[PDB]
Amino acid sequence: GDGGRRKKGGWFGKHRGQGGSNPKFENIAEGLRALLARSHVERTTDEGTWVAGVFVYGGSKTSLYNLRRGTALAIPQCRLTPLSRLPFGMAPGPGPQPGPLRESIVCYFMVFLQTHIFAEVLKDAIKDLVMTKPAPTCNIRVTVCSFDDGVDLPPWFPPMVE
Amino acid sequence: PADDPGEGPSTGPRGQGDGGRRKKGGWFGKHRGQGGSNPKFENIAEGLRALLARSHVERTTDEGTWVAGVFVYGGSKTSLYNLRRGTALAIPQCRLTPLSRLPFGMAPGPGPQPGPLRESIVCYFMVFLQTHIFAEVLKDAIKDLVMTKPAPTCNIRVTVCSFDDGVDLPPWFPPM
Amino acid sequence: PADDPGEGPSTGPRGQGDGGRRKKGGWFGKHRGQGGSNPKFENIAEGLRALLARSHVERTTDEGTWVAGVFVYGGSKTSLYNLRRGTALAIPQCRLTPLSRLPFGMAPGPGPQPGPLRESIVCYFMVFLQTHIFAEVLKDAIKDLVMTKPAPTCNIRVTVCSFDDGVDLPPWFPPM
Amino acid sequence: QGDGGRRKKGGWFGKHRGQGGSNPKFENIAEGLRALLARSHVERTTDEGTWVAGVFVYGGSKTSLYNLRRGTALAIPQCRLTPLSRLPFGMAPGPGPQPGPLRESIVCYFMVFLQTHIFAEVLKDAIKDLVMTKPAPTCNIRVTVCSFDDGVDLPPWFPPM
DNA sequence: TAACCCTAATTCGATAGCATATGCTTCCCGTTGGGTAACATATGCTATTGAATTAGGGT
DNA sequence: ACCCTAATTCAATAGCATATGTTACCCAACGGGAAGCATATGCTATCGAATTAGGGTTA
Repeated sequence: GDGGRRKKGGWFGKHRGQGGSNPKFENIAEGLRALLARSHVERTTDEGTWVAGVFVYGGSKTSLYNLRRGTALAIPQCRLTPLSRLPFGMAPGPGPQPGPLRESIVCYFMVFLQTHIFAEVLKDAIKDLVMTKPAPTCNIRVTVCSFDDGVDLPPWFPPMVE
Repeated sequence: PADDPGEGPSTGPRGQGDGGRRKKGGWFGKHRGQGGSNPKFENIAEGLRALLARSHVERTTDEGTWVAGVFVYGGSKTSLYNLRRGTALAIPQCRLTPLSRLPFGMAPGPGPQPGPLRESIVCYFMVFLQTHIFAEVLKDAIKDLVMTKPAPTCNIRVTVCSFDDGVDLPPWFPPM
Repeated sequence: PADDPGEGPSTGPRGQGDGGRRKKGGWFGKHRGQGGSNPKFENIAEGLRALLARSHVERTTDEGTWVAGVFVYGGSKTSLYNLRRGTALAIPQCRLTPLSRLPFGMAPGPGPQPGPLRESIVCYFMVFLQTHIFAEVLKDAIKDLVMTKPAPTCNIRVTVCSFDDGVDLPPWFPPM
Repeated sequence: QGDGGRRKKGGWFGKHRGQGGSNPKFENIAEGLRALLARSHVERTTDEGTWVAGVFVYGGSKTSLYNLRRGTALAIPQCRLTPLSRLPFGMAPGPGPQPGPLRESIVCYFMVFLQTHIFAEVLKDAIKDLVMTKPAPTCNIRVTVCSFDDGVDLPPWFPPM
């Protein structure tokens, strides 16, 4: 089972985005934190503009979700996107090409970082931990997404809670 | 005859019939990644391709690698979805992703910032483009059309995306 | 009511409408050069203003010479008149010539060429501006706007006009 | 009485816009314009068949403007003429607010479409000389060369029948 | 001797009627678009969990 | 030399939730049409009043 070793699931609240540090995610975050410690760089820009992004992709949803949870704990000064699936690539050699809407089962998640320098550092760290993983986690891949305009993440989220 | 056609022992807007039998969810067969070219979508596609014609550019790359892309965001889920469908019809040589929600941006001022895992209601959409030059042209066309369109559509914002090593989309398999 | 005057006129839901009465016909209190803001023209003006906003430029000059000009020809008289009225609302610092008819162009082949006095049905209106800088932006806005329009509006063609001497419009001293 | 007791044209002549004949008076005006334009010989319309040049005319009086237009047509059939129209009002002088863009004016105007800018300039100079020599409101007539960067595409269609 | 009439010629105004176009206004009806009830289709979140794999490690 | 025994780390593994895909209709806005009205050209005629000389005095 799960929560009770017998329930094997249920409604535990924790709505999408309500992630919490757990031994597994904390360990992943700890490893990523050590890799981030490798390079000393700022995370929050003065203008606080998310002009850089860490596009994680490939691997497996189980590996990606754990990496995403760990990345959040490892980097409090950043933003993460819910796992999404890449669209189909191209038909091999000759044959009918897939439609633009056509998407593959491959999952992915991009990490919004206001600074490009730290975005590069995070991408390197993610690769290091992903490579270290001997499980089907090394399959995970990441690419830098440089937003020239700079993705305008909603700079709200006030102390709305009473 | 989903409650709509004239007369009939049902419908509603035209003819007799109390109705109640209208757009009843039952799965339209088409799965995620495959959708029909709706007249509105192709109509939007016509405007997009018209603005694309304003700046004729290559629509594909010899490598075929989607190393370039564009980021669509803001506006509204319905508007973003309609734009995505129209973009697919207007730009056949592109790869589109299902609409997703952006994370919450930095909290205003020194106020406690949102966790690096929060999910803002803002929805975003990605367009993979092998040709970077076409990416800016497409974004400019989207901006011009969105600007000419009403405020809700005008709310939609688009910015070109650059992948450092590109995105290795999985090789598509032609169905048996 | 005022919008629907008559039991069965061409005004209103047309309920119990035998035909039409005091609907669109009638002599309004208006004259050439005398016009009022119209929501249709207002919406057109709003789009033009947004396109002009893309490149904010000088719209008036110290000399105020109407050396700058534009040639809005083609499309349909209805579309041309609507665009002209909207341009007036969008651009206060401008002068709109009454809609006129272009003459026929060279007759293709050796076919008898049309006379200079010969005038084609094609209608066109010219806009006077104090600075050409705004003229080009205005023309670009009009062209971009008509392109989005699937109506004959897209058929309308606009080319900036240049007056070396600069048309000397009569000073508006008459009022008071 | 269209010639006779009153001897003053009255009724429907059966003529239509563009049906301008070689009126001897207009032909004399055309003769003057012809002599003036004859001084500077230049192709009126090139093989491109593109009306990129224009000869905006205005000022003076509708009678003077129409007479000049009729003469211009007889003098130059290659060019294309436009029906007389009313210019819009100009900037309001003094602190008084300027008039609306729609606001027009009594001043009438007509532009001469030409494929050659050089000939368009020659036509302006010739018209100006004729306007100057005529001390009537014809002298009040004002003319300017309205060049078209793109080149107005006057419907290049053969007049059928 | 030039400077006068004068007195009609003159030629462009300044008139004389028709019947296309235009300008402002008004109803309107396609028209484009967002938007929403309803199957299927994705992941967030927790938790076990089990397992193939990574060793273990001194007998 | 390899035997249980960790073990382990994270995928997988459920039940919850939520968020998106692909389509049917409803109501949305907006701009080209249209109709009637002064409103004004084209063309041509004829016709007016300055011109525009014509000329013939006289000294």
